[PDB]
Amino acid sequence: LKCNKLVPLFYKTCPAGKNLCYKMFMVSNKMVPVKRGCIDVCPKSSLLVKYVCCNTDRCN
Repeated sequence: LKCNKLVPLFYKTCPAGKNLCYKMFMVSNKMVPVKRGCIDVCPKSSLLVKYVCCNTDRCN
């Protein structure tokens, strides 16, 4: 929740019922979380972008 919305503003609070702290889980070049941050689109898997949601404020 208090969480990296983008990156270099690292960890602070998120509005309302925007629940888990998301991130664009690219595996390929290195594990490169692209965009991190609160929003709500969380689960599924594409391919270049699964997402690793996390409810404990720190995985980001």
